[PDB]
Amino acid sequence: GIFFPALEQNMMGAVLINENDEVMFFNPAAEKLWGYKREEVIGNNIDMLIPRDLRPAHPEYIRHNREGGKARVEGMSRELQLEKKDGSKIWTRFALSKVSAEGKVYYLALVRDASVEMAQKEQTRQLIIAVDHLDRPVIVLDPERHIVQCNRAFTEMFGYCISEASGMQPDTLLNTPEFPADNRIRLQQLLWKTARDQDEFLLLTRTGEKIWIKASISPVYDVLAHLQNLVMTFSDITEERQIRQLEGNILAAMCSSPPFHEMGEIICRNIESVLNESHVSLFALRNGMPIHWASSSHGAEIQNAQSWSATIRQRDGAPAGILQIKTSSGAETSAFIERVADISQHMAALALEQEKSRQHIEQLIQFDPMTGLPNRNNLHNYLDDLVDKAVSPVVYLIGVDHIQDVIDSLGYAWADQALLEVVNRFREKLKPDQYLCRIEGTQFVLVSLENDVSNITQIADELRNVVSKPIMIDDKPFPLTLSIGISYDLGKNRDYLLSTAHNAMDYIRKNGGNGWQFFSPAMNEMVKERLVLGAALKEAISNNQLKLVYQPQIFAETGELYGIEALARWHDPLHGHVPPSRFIPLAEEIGEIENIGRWVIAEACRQLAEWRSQNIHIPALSVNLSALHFRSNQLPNQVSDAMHAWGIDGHQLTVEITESMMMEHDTEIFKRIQILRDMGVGLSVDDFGTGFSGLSRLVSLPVTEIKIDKSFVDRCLTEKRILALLEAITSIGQSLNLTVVAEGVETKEQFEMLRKIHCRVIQGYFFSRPLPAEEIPGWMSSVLPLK
Amino acid sequence: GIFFPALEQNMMGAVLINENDEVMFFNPAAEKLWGYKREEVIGNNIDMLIPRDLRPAHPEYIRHNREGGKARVEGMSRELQLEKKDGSKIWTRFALSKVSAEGKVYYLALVRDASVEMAQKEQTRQLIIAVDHLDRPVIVLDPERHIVQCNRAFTEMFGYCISEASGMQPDTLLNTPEFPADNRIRLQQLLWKTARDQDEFLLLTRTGEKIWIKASISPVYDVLAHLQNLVMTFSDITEERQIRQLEGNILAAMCSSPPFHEMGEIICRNIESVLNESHVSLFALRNGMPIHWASSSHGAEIQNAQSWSATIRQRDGAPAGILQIKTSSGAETSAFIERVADISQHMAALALEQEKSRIQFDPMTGLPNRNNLHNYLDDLVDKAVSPVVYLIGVDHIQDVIDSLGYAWADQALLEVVNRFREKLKPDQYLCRIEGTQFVLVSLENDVSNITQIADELRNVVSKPIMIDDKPFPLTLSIGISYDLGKNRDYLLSTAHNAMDYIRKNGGNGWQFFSPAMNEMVKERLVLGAALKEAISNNQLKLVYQPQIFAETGELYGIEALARWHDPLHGHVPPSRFIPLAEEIGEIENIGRWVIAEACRQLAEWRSQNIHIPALSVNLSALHFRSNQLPNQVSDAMHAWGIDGHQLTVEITESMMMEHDTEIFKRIQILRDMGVGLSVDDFGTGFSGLSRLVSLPVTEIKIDKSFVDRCLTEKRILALLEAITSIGQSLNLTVVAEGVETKEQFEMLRKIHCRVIQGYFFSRPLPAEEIPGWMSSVLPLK
Ligand code: HEM
Ligand code: HEM
Repeated sequence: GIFFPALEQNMMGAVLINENDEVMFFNPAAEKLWGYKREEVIGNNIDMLIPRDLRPAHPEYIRHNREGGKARVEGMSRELQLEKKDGSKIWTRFALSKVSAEGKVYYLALVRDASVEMAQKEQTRQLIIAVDHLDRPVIVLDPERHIVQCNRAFTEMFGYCISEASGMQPDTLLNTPEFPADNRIRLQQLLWKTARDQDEFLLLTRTGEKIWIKASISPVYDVLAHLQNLVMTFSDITEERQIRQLEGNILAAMCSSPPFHEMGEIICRNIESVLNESHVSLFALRNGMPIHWASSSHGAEIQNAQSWSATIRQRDGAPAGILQIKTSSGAETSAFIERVADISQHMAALALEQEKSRQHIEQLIQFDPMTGLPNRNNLHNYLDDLVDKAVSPVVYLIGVDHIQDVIDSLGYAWADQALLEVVNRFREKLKPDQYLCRIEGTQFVLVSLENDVSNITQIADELRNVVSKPIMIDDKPFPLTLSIGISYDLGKNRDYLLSTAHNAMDYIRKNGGNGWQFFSPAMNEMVKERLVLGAALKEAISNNQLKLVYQPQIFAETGELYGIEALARWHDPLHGHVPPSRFIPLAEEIGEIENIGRWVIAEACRQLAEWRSQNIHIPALSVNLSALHFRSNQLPNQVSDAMHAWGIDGHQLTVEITESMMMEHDTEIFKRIQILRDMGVGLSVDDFGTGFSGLSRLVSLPVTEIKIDKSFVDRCLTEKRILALLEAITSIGQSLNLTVVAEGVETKEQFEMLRKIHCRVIQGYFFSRPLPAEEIPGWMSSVLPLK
Repeated sequence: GIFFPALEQNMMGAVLINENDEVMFFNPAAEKLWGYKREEVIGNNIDMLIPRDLRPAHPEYIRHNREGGKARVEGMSRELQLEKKDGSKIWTRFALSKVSAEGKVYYLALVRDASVEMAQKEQTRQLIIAVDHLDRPVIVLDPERHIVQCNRAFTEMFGYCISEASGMQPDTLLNTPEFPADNRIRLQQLLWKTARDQDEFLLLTRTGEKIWIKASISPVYDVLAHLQNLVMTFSDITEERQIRQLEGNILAAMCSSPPFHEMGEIICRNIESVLNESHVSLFALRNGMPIHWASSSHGAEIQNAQSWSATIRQRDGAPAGILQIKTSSGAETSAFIERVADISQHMAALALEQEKSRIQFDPMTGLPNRNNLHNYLDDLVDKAVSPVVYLIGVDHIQDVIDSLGYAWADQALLEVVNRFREKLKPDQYLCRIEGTQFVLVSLENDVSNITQIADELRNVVSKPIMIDDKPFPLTLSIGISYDLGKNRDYLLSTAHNAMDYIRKNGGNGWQFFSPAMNEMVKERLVLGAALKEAISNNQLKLVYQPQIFAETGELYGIEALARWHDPLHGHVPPSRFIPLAEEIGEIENIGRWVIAEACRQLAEWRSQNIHIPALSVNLSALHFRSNQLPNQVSDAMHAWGIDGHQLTVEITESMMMEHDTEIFKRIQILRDMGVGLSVDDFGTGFSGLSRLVSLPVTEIKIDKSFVDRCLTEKRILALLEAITSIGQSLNLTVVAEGVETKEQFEMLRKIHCRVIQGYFFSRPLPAEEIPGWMSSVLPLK
């Protein structure tokens, strides 16, 4: 038969199944398909050829095509996935037909492997999903200029599916508005133009409103240089204009640099304004976490809404935030979603970087633009550094009182003018170790490492006196007042210190101000007791209840007495004995040093006079003016008044200075001490001064004595070099005819040392502890010459 | 057999042709296809079925297949347009197979009604056509994140294509720079996002080019809601990032709110970066007419120049300025040019709006501000002070600015000010005028002090200004202005003029404005170099001054003073060139040389007359430094035959116990070597006296300042008496310098000064004739 060779040598797999669905034939094309050999399946049910997972459903097809023939249909051709003997489920073209071989109900199947063309179709699928995700809408036309094929982009842009857009004139599909009439003519011209061209038209949507499109026709020829295809493409000009203006406006608002959440708010406002029927909410990255940053007030739920993602990223690296927008389907094309998303995302990156930059700028702004004092950030840094150093500072909060009333009356033009000299006065009395800051408004924070109560009271008093002179503006007095809250405790944090200071400040201010106060006692009792001491001391000086002690000093080699040096002393009926080392600083603090000096010199004169009444007794008497902080305003009158009201021959009494008060500074005490010298008072010192100028000054008004200090004498045994220093000092003494005194001598050993070093007088316990004022006439004649 | 119905009754169109191309079989499906009858087609030429327009060549194709073999291809399949008997033409798929009967050559053609094939071929066309028409790269990724799709846009913009890129991960396919901003991780995860996402990358072409791209990935799920593919679009954001950089940077500028002109210049520079080899001009509407705002520093001629212009308008649409660009033809695309133009337009409009919208202390570092500087200079002018003004501009800041923005340009300036403060002297008024410019006002005017200050300030910034491990090297331009009687504004203007000159010339340097003193400093540097050469060729000398006891008139010792003579400059005294030595940094060498020569001449004098008692070198007047005492005394004494105990040295108390004190132990070891000392003041109280008597000084040198005026000032007469007495009390020798007259000599012999020196006995004598004087007139009793 002619059919035998044609059927045998064929490239399409042919199979036949009987009415019972059993196979009886195979060909090399079928063997290339599936993989089974002919003999493996000849005369067997089709089931094994059927896919293993499809066999359960195949009997349904068998019944449908055998009991009713699928409503009397012989067969058909379509695509099907074939499982090759290797197990691969390849795609192929199958065909079925009904055949009456042997007069029975047989079925003939044809198969052709279609893997390559299936792959081509898959490539089509990928590119079409891309075309859907292909920003600007595009459509294709045959030379007859009828839309043959389109995309999801054009479908979104003009509400026309491919089923609606197949094979018709582009305008007929896109019913254009009649006004103006030239729209149709121009679009037909561009439609049948064979060269690439672009123009502007005024199309009308499926659903309504006019739009102005920028239509673009372009050609594509073939190998034979004939029109093969055309592309008509466009996306927009109207919403593109909208978004260009949107970006302009959002840039303008962002340039206005509004706060972080307000920036989010403006972004939301504009994004809603354009893509209405949508919700917007941005997340900022803080501590690496997504925090709700902004959200539009239009949070009403909208049916059929799709979320759309975007990542706000800074100049480099990980995300800085998450942008996401939910939009109602059909509001605008997916391409326009992508477009607005890009602009919003990058604009948000700019906004967040702006926020971070302003954060850093504010952090680095730790100073003041008006006064110039370091500001609260610097103060916190400084206190934290002090705590780390483990040094306990004392924080003073100084608050101005009258400045608010000044603002209320005359205004800031006077308030700031007052604060200028307020801070100037602060800085004038500032000290090298101190640290000043301006936390806020009319409040200041002063910091010092001094922890003594006696020093704290002094610093507070200086600060309080800063306003001792009322502020003068245009000859108008302004008596401002200061409320001072101090705090100092061990182990507390800067936060506690500041809070406590502020509370103390408010308490004292509301109490009346013009004053200072410690933390709540705490040590306010330690201050009350010291105030008690001060009041008692003032009363004591007024009543003249003090005691003056006396201390002989004797020549080292003769044993004869050279003189006596006096020392102030105070015995209290209540508190008992209190030393100068404590009540002289207290005298300075309570402003009684002038008085104590007066009294000590007076009593010295009393004793000298009464003793001369008896006999020559005292050759010379010494009183330590330096140890009593004797100021410039005291010397001439305070000495001469007594020296003359009673009878003292000048050379009888002597005074002592520490050479620091002697350096010129601004007192020029030189003249006062010269007057004392003229009266005949001996001059005693402890050092020679800065250099040649110092020595020349010392010799110019020739001083009489030079007093080696106990600090040197006691450590003489420790250090031989100090012995050399003393040798030099005594040698200079002999050179200039200066009497060299030594203080704090204690034992026979130091006495022998000074003997060999030619000290020429000794004062200290080793010969007599300072004996009370009345034993002197007995001790002198009963112990001298203490040879 | 079933072989017959399998074809005869088959609904699949199949035809057979023999060696003569005669149709031997024609199925009813073939009848349905063509329109012929089986009895009419059987035994006839295949051409009858072949389309008439194609029939003539069909026999030729059959003959070629029969004769040439064509590699014995078994079969093939493709589509073609069929022509029916009635004349109607239709499109049909088909396939050919080679069959043989009776040992001859036969051909079998099978036909399919191409409906899905036709539609899908039409589509494939339309789709490739559409994508190609558009010029946006796009690719597709399988679930394994492997590219399985490309387009002409992707291949042209990336070089790669499916032929090479098929089935390979995007990161590997996409070369990237060496972690410039750690974008490797960005690419890696973006290629792993499980939802539609988008960011930006830098990728390098096959040639390698840092081009910027906007990756937007979008997932597409199958019908059953499973991730099927990931379609990604690379938008060419080279231009778009130009837009970005433009805004971002100028927005940052706007936030920093610089001067109007500075904003304009920022715009100029970055727009120029955007448009290569272009020119930019900016005008603004002032007083109702366009007046210059700014312009690009570039002003050279442009070949094939193209001019574009735009009117900057406010929100209301009214004009606000005129921007213009000149670009070289072919350098930039028109689309790019227009985009940069309009973005610049609107952004700069916002900048102008910010300008329209827009206290005696710097709120950032802590220096005064221009108002305070003006007040300070005014308060100096009213007192008639002629302040020397150093206007310091910190150059290379632009790298800091572009790297970390104005917020950190502030940090850089903070570091600059912090480094400057540590050296700022008292009586020096440092303020910050604006941005990157500081004003240091000083009172001292002597040119030597001015130059020293300038050098110190330039040096203190020697070390890089490190910020967050990014040591930006910043440089200093120091304009100097100074002129008697000139006001604050002129001083500032001229200082800025000199600063502008040195900045444009390169910076990292300092410059006077006034040319007279500008050449004066040049001559001063000439003198410095001359002395530098002179010391190196060691042409110097040392004049001596014998000094004698006041009792026997016998020689006590000889001083050694430096000297330098040049044929060009003539005599240049030490009093003048020693500070020049300080400036040039050769004081150490001068000290070395004076020491060496004193020792050598001592040895030479030993070789004939060893009687030379002692030699004294005035280190205090020579500005000796801390670390040179021990070495360059010991070296000289050992090298020469001098005994060390023969020469002494002189040092003042300030240098004795200030500027640290390791100098103290160095003088300890010097005394250990045994060199006698000679002190000036032994000041600073009892501690000073302790040092004095602990390090045997062996002599005290009363200077001319005191020796003179002795007959007049009673206070200094008393000082002299006291100090002579102190020396006599110790075992110290007292020296009186600069005695000039017989009455002064008589007074000094009264106060018992031991050794006298000065012109009253001997003007200094050169290296020779010292022996003549010493041997002729020694006992000048
Ligand atoms: C890889 C092997 C096979 C697969 C994947 C497969 C799959 C299918 C499926 C899913 C259907 C339902 C309708 C359609 O998709 O066309 C069908 C229909 C059918 N199948 Fe199969 N089948 C295979 C093998 C066969 C063979 C070789 C025959 C031989 C007769 C057969 C007999 C039938 C019949 C008679 C129908 C009725 C279809 C109609 O009348 O339109 N099956 N097949
Ligand atoms: C509408 C009907 C047909 C058309 C338009 C057509 C067209 C062509 C053309 C143009 C070629 C040249 C090779 C090529 O273009 O790839 C060709 C090849 C060939 N055709 Fe056809 N043909 C038709 C029907 C048939 C039929 C029914 C047969 C029966 C055997 C046949 C046998 C052949 C053979 C043997 C070749 C040689 C292939 C080769 O050498 O590569 N043609 N055909």
